[PDB]
Amino acid sequence: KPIEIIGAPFSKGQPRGGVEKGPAALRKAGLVEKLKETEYNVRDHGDLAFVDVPNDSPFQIVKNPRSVGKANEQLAAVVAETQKNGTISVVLGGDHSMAIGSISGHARVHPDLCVIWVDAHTDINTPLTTSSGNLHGQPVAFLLKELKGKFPDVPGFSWVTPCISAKDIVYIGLRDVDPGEHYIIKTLGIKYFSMTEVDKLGIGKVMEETFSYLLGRKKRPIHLSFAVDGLDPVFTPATGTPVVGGLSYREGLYITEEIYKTGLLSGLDIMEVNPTLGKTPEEVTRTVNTAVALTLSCFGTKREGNHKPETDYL
Amino acid sequence: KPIEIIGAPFSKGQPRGGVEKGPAALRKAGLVEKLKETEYNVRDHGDLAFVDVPNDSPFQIVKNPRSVGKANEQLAAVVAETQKNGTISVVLGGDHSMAIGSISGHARVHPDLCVIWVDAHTDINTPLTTSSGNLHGQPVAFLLKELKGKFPDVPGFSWVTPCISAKDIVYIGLRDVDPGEHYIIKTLGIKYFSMTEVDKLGIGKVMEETFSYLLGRKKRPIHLSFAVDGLDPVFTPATGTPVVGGLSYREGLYITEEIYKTGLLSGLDIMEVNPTLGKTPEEVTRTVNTAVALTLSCFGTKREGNHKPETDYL
Amino acid sequence: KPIEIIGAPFSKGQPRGGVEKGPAALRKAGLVEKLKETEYNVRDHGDLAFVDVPNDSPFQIVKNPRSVGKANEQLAAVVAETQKNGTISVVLGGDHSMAIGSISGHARVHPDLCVIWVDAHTDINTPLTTSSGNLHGQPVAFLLKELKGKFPDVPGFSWVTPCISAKDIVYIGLRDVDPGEHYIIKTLGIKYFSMTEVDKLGIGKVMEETFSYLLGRKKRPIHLSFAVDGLDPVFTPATGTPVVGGLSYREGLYITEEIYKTGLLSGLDIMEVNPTLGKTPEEVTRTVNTAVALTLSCFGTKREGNHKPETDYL
Ligand SMILES: [Mn+2]
Ligand SMILES: [Mn+2]
Ligand SMILES: [Mn+2]
Repeated sequence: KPIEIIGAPFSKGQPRGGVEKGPAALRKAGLVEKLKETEYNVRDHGDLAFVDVPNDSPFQIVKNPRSVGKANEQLAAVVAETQKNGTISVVLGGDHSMAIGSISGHARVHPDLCVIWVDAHTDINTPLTTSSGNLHGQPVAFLLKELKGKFPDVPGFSWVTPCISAKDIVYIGLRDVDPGEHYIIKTLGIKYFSMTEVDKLGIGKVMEETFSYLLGRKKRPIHLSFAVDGLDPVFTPATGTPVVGGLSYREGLYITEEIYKTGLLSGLDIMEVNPTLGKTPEEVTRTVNTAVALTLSCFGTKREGNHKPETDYL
Repeated sequence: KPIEIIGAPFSKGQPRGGVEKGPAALRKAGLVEKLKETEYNVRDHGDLAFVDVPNDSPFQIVKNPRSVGKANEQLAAVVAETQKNGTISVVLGGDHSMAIGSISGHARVHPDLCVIWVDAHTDINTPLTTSSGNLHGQPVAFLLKELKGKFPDVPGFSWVTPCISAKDIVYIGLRDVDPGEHYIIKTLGIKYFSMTEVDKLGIGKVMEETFSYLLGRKKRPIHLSFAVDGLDPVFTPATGTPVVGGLSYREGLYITEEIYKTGLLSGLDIMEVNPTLGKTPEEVTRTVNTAVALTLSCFGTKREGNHKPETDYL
Repeated sequence: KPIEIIGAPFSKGQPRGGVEKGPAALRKAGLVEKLKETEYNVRDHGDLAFVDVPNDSPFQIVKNPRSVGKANEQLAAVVAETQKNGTISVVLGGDHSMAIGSISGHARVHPDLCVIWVDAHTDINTPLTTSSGNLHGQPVAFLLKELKGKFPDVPGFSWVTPCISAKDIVYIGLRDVDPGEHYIIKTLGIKYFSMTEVDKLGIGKVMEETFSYLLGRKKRPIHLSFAVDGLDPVFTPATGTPVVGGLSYREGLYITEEIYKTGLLSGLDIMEVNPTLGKTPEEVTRTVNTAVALTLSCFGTKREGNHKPETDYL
C-alpha cells in the first residue's frame, strides 16, 4: 500500500508565525527516509505553494478568510487526487485550519469516512462564536453537516461542502473548550473523551470505546487529524496553543499503535508543529522527534519491535 | 449557593517560613475574580490577623503550641460563623495545622460531616509520636475522637473537641508515613488510598470507592482538606514537604471534578502553598496556577467545558 | 531471612564508560545502611575485583568477549555460593551483561527459578544479530535453552550452560526492540508487556498476569533483573541507553511492591546506573535515589507505611 505525503506550509490560520516551517522541521529530522524503512511505499509529494490573496480584509471577526480558504481549496484538490489513486495521505502541517482541505479532499473519494481528532481543543468555533478571528480554531465548523447555515458564508469557503456528520467524529485529549464550543458539542451530541475521560477509563479502554462507536456497525476509512498540542507540553512544547495536563508521549503512541492495527487508516494530519516557538533547540528537537514517532507508529513501528517477514535472523 | 473565602496567613505550624504568603499568592493570581465567573456567589472575607502569643515555650517536643492553638481557635470561630449562614468556606492556607480550626469550625454547624484528606502525609502524629515538634503534621490527632486522651493536653488546645471519628475520614495520596502514624491508621482502621492504591485501581475507581465508603449510607456534607504536597512536586514544587511519586495534575483535578459532582462539598482547604520555596519564579507560577485550578474545579469548571444556562450561543 | 549485596563494577559489556561507578554511587547514597533499617539481615559482600583479560580480541562482531565472560564466571561463582547459604543476592551493577553471571549462579542453587526482566530492551541479541558487538544487549541469548547452538561459541562462555527456558521469563517495559530481537521473542513465544501492554492494561493488571503466568502452577524462586533504563529517562536519566515513554517512578515501585508481597524474591539486579552520564549532579541524584527506592521496596518498604511488629506506639 501507498504513502503519499503532502506538505502544507500554512500559517494564516492563526497569529503566531513559525508553523509553516513545520513541514521542513519534520523532513529535516528525516521523516520520509524513516518512513521508507517501513513495509510501506513512500512517495514525497513536496511542499505546496500557497498563493497569497492580496488585501485579504477580515470578514467581521475572522482573519485571513480569503487566504485560508484558497489554500485549503488547493489542498483538498491534491489530497482528493492521491486518494483517487488509492494511496494514504499524510499531510505535514502548519496550523490546524488545513484540516478543512485535508479532510474535504478525503471525503470526496471516501464519503463514508470517519474522523479521530486528537487535539486539546475541539476547534469547532463558528465565525459567530470565536473571540478571535482565528481559523485554525474552527476547522470542524466548516466540515460539520449539522452546522450548515448556522453562520454566514465566509469569503473563499464557498467551495466547502459539509462532508461529515456529528455521528462520524470522535475527540480525544480535550482540555480547553470555550463556552460556545462546549455548547455545540453538547447540543449536537458529539462523542468525545476529554482528559477527564482518559483519566477515568485509561487510554486502553478509550480506544476500545471509540473503535466500537465509529466502527461498530460499518468498517470505514479512518482519517486521523492529530495535532501536536494534544499531548502535554512536556512532550510537545514547540506549539502555539499548549495546554497543561495532556496526553502522555505513551498514550500518544498507544493511540497511533491501535489505529495502525485497524488497517483502516486512510488519511493523517501531523499539525501545529511550530519550530520557532521552542524555548531551547532541545524543546524543538523533542517536539519534532515525537511528531515523527507518532507518524511512524501509524504505519507499523511497534514499541515491542519489528522484524521483516520471511527473514530467518538465525 | 454562597462561597466565603477565608485567608489564614499562618506559618508557626512548621519551621520553613513563607507559607503565610500563600493567601496573597493565590489572590495575586486572581483566584477570587476567577471564582466569581462561576455560577456561584463569592464574598471574600479577607485575611485573618493572628495574634502572636509571647514567650510561646515548647510543650515537651511540640513547638509554638500556644500560638497555633490560638490561631485555630480564631479560625474555627469564623468558619463556624459563615457555615452558620449556609455558605461554603474556602480556607486559603498557610501550613496544614490550620486544618484543626478549619474543620473544628465546620463540625459545629455540620457534625455529621466527612473528610477527604488529599496530602502525601497522614498528619496524624500525637505530640508523643512526632520526631519534630511540628503541628502541621498532627492536625488529625487533635480531631480524631478515638485519639482522645492518648496524649497530654497541649497548651492552647483546650477548646478543641474531637469532632470526627475514624469512620468519617478518607486519605488520598499518601506516600510518606512515619512508623507511629502507620501504626495508628492501621490500629484505628482508617480508610486510605496510598499511592500504591491509586496505581493499582486508577484514580477513577478510587473516587468510586471513597464516595461509597463515606457516602454509601447517609449523604452528608463533604470537607475537602487539600494540600498542595499531595501532587507530585513536578506540579506543586513550591511546598515545604515535597515527596516524589505523587498524584498527577490530571488526577488532582479528577478528584476535584468528582467532588463537585456530589453537590455535597461544604468545606475546602487549599493549604501549604509556599511562594518563597520556589527555585524559579516559574515553579511558583506553576504551583499557584494549579492550586487555583483545583479550587475552580471544586466549584464547576470542567475540563470538557462550560456554557451558561439558557444562553443560545447560535 | 538474609541479604547479601554484591558489587559488580563492570563496564566492558558496552562502549560508554562510567557504569562501573554505579556500585559506589549506590553505596555513596547509603543503600546498605538503609537496607539494614528493614526487617532483614544485611551483609555487604563488597565489590568484586574483575581480572582484565589481555589482548581481548573481538570475536567477529562481539567486543571484549573474553573479559566479559571471565567476570560473569566469577560472579556466577559468588552468587551461587551465597545462594547456597540460603541468602538473597542483590547484585549492584554496572552494565546488564552481568545478568549472565547473576542468573547463572542463581540457577545453580534454584534451577526451577523464574525471571522478571524490567528493561526497555529485550537484550536478546545472539552474536549473529547484534549490529554492535555489545554484550550487555545479549545476556538473555546466553541463558535461553531454546537458543542453544543458534550461534557460535563465544570465547569464555564455554562455562555458560543455558539455565532457563522461554517459559520461565517475562519482560516488562519493552519499548526499543530491533528486528532480530523481535523475531526471536515472537518465534520462541516469550511472554512480555511492552509499554503498549502497560498502557492498555495498567501496571496493576500487568502484575496480576505475570504472577499467574510464571507462578500460576508451581511457586518458584523469583529473580528480578532490573535495569534502570526501564523507567522513563525523566526518572532514570543517568543511563547509557535511555528511551522515552517508559515506566513511571510510580509503576516502577508498584512492580517492586508486588514482588515483595510474593515473598518469593530470591535474586535481584540493580543494573546500568551510570553516574558520569548525568547532565547535572541532580540527574545523578535523581537516578540513584530512585534506584535505592526500588531496592528498598523489594524488601518491605511500602508507600503506605511501615511500623515495627510488637511495638505499641501509643
Ligand atoms: Mn487544533
Ligand atoms: Mn498535610
Ligand atoms: Mn538491559
